[PDB]
Amino acid sequence: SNAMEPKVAELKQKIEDTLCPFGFEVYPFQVAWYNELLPPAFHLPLPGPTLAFLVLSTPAMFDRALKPFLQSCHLRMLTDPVDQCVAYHLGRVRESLPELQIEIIADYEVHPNRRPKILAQTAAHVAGAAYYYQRQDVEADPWGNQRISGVCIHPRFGGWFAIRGVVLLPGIEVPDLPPRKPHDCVPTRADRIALLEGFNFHWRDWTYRDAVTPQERYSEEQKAYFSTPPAQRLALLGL
Ligand code: B12
Ligand SMILES: N[C@@H](CCC(=O)N[C@@H](CS)C(=O)NCC(=O)O)C(=O)O
Ligand SMILES: O=S(=O)(O)CCNc1ccccc1
Ligand SMILES: C#Cc1ccc(F)cc1F
Ligand code: NA
Repeated sequence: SNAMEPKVAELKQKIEDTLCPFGFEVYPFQVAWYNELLPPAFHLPLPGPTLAFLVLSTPAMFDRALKPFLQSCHLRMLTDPVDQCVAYHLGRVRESLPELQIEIIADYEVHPNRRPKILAQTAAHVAGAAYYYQRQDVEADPWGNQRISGVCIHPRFGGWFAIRGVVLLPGIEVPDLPPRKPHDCVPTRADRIALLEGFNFHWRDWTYRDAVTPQERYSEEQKAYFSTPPAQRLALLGL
C-alpha cells in the first residue's frame, strides 16, 4: 500500500508477499460476517465493516517455515515450536505494515474463563477459505446423545491444513467487501456423515483429511512429527 486510505487488495497483496512464501494463505472478511452468526459472548468488539484476514497453514509450512525456524532457534528455550514459528511470521505482518494498527488473535488464545478468543472455523467459513461442516449440515443425523464437533475442509488441501489466526485492522473499514461462500466441496449427506464421523471418532488415522482428495498432503515426516508426543518431536528431526 501507499495510499491515504488503504484498499483491501493492496493490503492482501502485502500480507501475501510476507506470508505465502512460507506456506500460509490469507482470506479477507468483514468482522460483521463473523459476528452475525454468533451470540454476544463471542462477538469481536470492533465495528462491523472492520477488515480482517483469516490465516491458515498449508502442508508447505512445515518445510518452508518450521524447519528454518528451528535451525535458527535456541532449541532449549522452546516450549511450543509450531505456535512460536507461526507467531514469528504473524509478527512479520506487523513489520511489512508498520503504519497500521494491527491486532492478531492466534487460534490457541483463550480468555481467562477459558473460552477461545477466536472461533477459527467460523472465521474460515465466512472468509470463504474452507467450508465448515457441522452437525446441523446433516439432516436427521444418526448420532443421538453425544457432541458432534464440526470440521473445515479446504478445496485444495482437504483436511491437510490448519487455521492459525486472525489479523484485524481496526480503523480500516471495508463495508463494500463482496462476500464469497466457501466451496461446498463435500456436498452429499453420506459424505458429510463419513467426514464428521472420521473427525470425531477416528482422527488419529488421518483419513477425514482425505474427504476431498488433496493436491498435497503432509509428508510422512510431518505426519510422524504431529503424531509422536510433543516431548520427543525435536529428536525425530535430529536436533
Ligand atoms: C477446543 C478444541 C479442541 C478440544 C475439544 C474438541 C471440541 N471441539 O470440543 C480438543 C483438545 C479435544 C481438540 C482436539 C482436536 N481438534 Co481442536 N480445537 C479446539 C478449539 C481450540 C476450540 C473449538 C471450540 O471450542 N469451539 C466451541 C464451539 C461451541 O464452536 P462451534 O461448535 O463452531 O459453535 C459455534 C458455531 O456453530 C457458530 N455458528 C452458529 N451458526 C452458524 C452457522 C454457520 C454457517 C457458521 C460458520 C457458524 C455458526 O456458533 C456457535 C457458537 O455459538 C479450535 C480452535 C479455535 N480457536 O476455534 C480447535 C480446532 C477445531 N481443532 C482442530 C483439530 C484438527 C483438532 C484435532 C484433530 C487436533 C489433532 N490431534 O490433530 C483434535 C480432534 C479431536 C476432535 N476435535 O474431535 C482444528 C480443526 C481444523 C479444521 N477445521 O479442519 C481447530 C480449528 C484448530 C486449528 N488450529 O485448526 N480440539
Ligand atoms: N503447542 C505445540 C503443539 C502444536 C500442535 O501440535 N498443533 C497441532 C494441533 S492444531 C497442529 O498444528 N497440527 C497440524 C494439523 O492438525 O493439521 C507447538 O507449538 O509445537
Ligand atoms: O500479545 S497477546 O495479545 O496477549 C497474544 C497475541 N498472540 C500473538 C501475538 C503476535 C503474533 C502471534 C500471536
Ligand atoms: C486445539 C488444539 C490443539 C492445539 C495443540 C495441540 F498440541 C493439540 C491440540 F488438539
Ligand atoms: Na500482543
